[PDB]
Amino acid sequence: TGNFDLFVVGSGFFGLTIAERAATQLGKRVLVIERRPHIGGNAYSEPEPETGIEVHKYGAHLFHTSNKRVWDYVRQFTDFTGYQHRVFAMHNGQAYQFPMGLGLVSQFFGRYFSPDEARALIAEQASEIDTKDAKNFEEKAISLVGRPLYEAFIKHYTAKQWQTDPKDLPASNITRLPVRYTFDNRYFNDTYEGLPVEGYTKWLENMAADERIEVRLDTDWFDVRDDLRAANPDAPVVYTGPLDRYFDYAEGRLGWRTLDFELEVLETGDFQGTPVMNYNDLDVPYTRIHEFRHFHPERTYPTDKTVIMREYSRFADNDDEPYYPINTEADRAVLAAYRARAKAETASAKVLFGGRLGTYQYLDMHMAIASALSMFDNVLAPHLSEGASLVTE
Amino acid sequence: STGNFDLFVVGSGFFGLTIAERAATQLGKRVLVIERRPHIGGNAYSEPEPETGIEVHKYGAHLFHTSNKRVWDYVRQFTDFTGYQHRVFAMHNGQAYQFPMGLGLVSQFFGRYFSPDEARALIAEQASEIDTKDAKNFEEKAISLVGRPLYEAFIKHYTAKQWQTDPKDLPASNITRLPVRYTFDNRYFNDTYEGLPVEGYTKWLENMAADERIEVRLDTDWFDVRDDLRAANPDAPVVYTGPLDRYFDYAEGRLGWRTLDFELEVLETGDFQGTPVMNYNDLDVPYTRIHEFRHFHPERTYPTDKTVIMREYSRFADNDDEPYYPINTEADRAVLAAYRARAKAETASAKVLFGGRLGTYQYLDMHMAIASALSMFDNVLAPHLSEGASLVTE
Ligand SMILES: Cc1cc2nc3c(=O)[nH]c(=O)nc-3n(C[C@H](O)[C@H](O)[C@H](O)COP(=O)(O)OP(=O)(O)OC[C@H]3O[C@@H](n4cnc5c(N)ncnc54)[C@H](O)[C@@H]3O)c2cc1C
Ligand SMILES: Cc1cc2nc3c(=O)[nH]c(=O)nc-3n(C[C@H](O)[C@H](O)[C@H](O)COP(=O)(O)OP(=O)(O)OC[C@H]3O[C@@H](n4cnc5c(N)ncnc54)[C@H](O)[C@@H]3O)c2cc1C
Ligand SMILES: O=c1ccn([C@@H]2O[C@H](COP(=O)(O)OP(=O)(O)O)[C@@H](O)[C@H]2O)c(=O)[nH]1
Ligand SMILES: O=c1ccn([C@@H]2O[C@H](COP(=O)(O)OP(=O)(O)O)[C@@H](O)[C@H]2O)c(=O)[nH]1
Repeated sequence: TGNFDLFVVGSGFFGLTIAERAATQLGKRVLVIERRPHIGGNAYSEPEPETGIEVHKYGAHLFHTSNKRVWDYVRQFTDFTGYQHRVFAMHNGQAYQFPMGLGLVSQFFGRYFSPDEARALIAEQASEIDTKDAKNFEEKAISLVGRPLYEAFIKHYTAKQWQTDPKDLPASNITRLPVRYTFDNRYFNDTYEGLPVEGYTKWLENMAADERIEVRLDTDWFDVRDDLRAANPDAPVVYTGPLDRYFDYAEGRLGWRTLDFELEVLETGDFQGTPVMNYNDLDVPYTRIHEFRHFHPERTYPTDKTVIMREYSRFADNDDEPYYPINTEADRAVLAAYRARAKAETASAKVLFGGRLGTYQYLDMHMAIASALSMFDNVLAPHLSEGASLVTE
Repeated sequence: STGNFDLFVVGSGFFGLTIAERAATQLGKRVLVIERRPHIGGNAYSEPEPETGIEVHKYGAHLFHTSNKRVWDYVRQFTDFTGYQHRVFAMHNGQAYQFPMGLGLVSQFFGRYFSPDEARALIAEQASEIDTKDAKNFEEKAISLVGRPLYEAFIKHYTAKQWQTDPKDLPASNITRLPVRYTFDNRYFNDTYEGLPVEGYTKWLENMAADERIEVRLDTDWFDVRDDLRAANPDAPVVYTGPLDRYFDYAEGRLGWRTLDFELEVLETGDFQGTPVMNYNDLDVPYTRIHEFRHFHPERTYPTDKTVIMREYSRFADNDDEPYYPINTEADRAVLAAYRARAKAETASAKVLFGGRLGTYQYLDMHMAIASALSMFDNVLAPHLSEGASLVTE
């Protein structure tokens, strides 16, 4: 079919940022090809039929950023609530303040530690390694929170989530979490955050709203690309699906994690009194439980029912959609081969690669969007509007 | 010009300055604000601690919050607000507790996680020890509401320190100030809008007094200057926000108030307690709370190696003390009744209105004081100033 100026594979925040930018800022005709039956990638939301409560289909999505560029951009498509994310950690039958801060320290060690007292305590317990010298997840984690807290709140959660030796996981995984010596327990440390007032799916649909954008759901790129590109040969492609799958796993399989969920409607108005409860112990199969009513107190939610979602992690087999890049040293070697294939495909077939799946990177929503805005301004727009090379100067 | 005052306002706290600003800017009236202290703002006055430069509140820590959008929109004319949300922690038997009482405190104190339903059931059954109807005092009523363990831990001795009044003889609404939750929400206030003034309270207050039609007299006692000022401006009403009993020479007796003492101290550490306010719920320390002011403004560049803290002590307001909180004994409410009659008669004969915390013997938060002043303005003072309407009501 035609006519299109640009193809985008995948309708997550990366793909839709590209589509919206090309359509509105250049007046380009965009075709977005989505294999799932819905838009939005893993950020897709939908109502639970019984309660009418909006659920994040793939587990809680919390938006946060310190990038004002991004904040201004996304506010063109949605309003945000004043929500600030806080997570509690269940360990040995007790709910703990989390992440690292004077709350967690005083609870776990059984009495109040002042900022200076806590700094001294953790410094002793972390002394087996300095943070600068840390070379993997386990080392970095211990260097920041100390061995006792590492063993209680990090080690077993990480084992459930990754089922991978912590000495072979990336150090940057732990630096996602704030590390504090105050009573501050905000899960993020960014300037801006909140939840979309009308929900994620509305926000995503608003990004795809321009008349120059066409979205085709339930369509696999690899089934339709040859005839699509033949009819529109000038159009480049932005691919946001799994990187290894694009090349038919020719350089080996990257390790990914996937998730399963159990959604349950309960006959109580409030199951756990907080949106997300982490379960840090090996004795329960799920990593955390989401209770979505707490994300939108402003809505007309029932007061005698609630929807919760248990989250279970496992390896992405060949049958599964991947959710998390694992990035072991072995993975990173396979990734290097795929990055080489990707750059070749960009030069030859005018296919760009982006997003969590397209680049095998642990990307939050705001980082995917920043990345797409950059790709559009610096690489794609000059190609589309002056015929500049996708192999940039 | 100067003088030819249309309105006298006694006191330059948030109530008085709201009145003065509204009369000036909305009605074009000339206002004289008479203030006995050497600065405006009443107890909300802020200033920098000299050694650290950190902005402190010498008359007590002040946290702004409101659920009234009209009040919010009004105060934002004079200041911007940070995104600060107040949280308080409670020190008991050497441990820091999440506070106010919610799933955090419940889980910490009772030693395991309680779900919303489990916590509701727990509190209900412990509270069942005493029937609220049969409660003979503060202690029994507190127990009948939250149960004996929570009462004996976080309310009993803290209440004893701050009021030194029989808990059975204190207003029930006092505890209503704290939100009560079966969630993990520990945001101290329940109000829609809050934050700290970006340039501090004193700048906010100065902006309220900025209109050229407002003249302010500092270091001036209304009772020293009123006769000749009113003789020169006989038509001008008076909005009095000083002490109600002092106004009438304590003729009906003296109203009971609590006062606070403060000890400001600069410490050679960048962070003393990692949070703005720590309550001390136990009898083994004499102060009720410690404030650490750097945490009121994280957005500012404060010293990395010093901090200013302020210990708070509560006692009876003796004759030379500043009154902070009304005690409201039955003898007090009776004394108040007599003064309320005096006040109404004075409104009728002398065109004096009584307002604010001191003027009405009523504790008032800032947002309450501002709302009260806006209401007085709309219903009583502005129609009087604009149309000659009567100041007499109810
Ligand atoms: C469990 C989970 C929790 C998360 N929580 C947060 C959070 O709290 N805060 C935050 O900021 N971010 C969070 N994220 C990240 C977020 O979901 C996205 O990864 C982020 O928005 C990046 O989007 P993306 O477009 O790069 O990838 P995706 O959202 O995965 O979109 C890629 C799209 O490509 C589609 N696709 C794949 N192959 C094909 C094909 N052959 N043909 C057509 N379409 C194809 C896919 O169906 C998918 O829709 C979470 C992610 C996951 C998995
Ligand atoms: C320790 C303390 C802590 C507080 N903490 C908070 C808080 O966290 N959040 C919040 O919202 N509110 C708080 N408040 C309330 C806050 O101070 C309000 O702004 C205040 O109640 C406003 O009411 P007001 O203007 O009538 O009182 P005031 O602020 O007391 O002003 C009355 C003024 O009248 C002056 N005056 C009295 N007699 C005379 C006289 N004869 N002649 C001339 N002038 C006179 C006084 O000097 C004073 O300046 C606190 C109050 C106190 C005392
Ligand atoms: O209670 C927790 C939370 C996080 N993590 C570790 O920190 C990483 C990042 O945590 P995040 O909360 O960012 O994970 P996501 O929500 O992206 O799955 C996890 O993969 C774990 O390895 C942990 O060990 N315990
Ligand atoms: O840890 C606390 C905090 C408050 N209160 C009671 O609740 C009242 C209201 O507390 P607030 O924090 O509102 O007091 P303020 O800041 O006005 O002095 C206090 O007077 C006490 O009687 C208590 O018993 N324990």
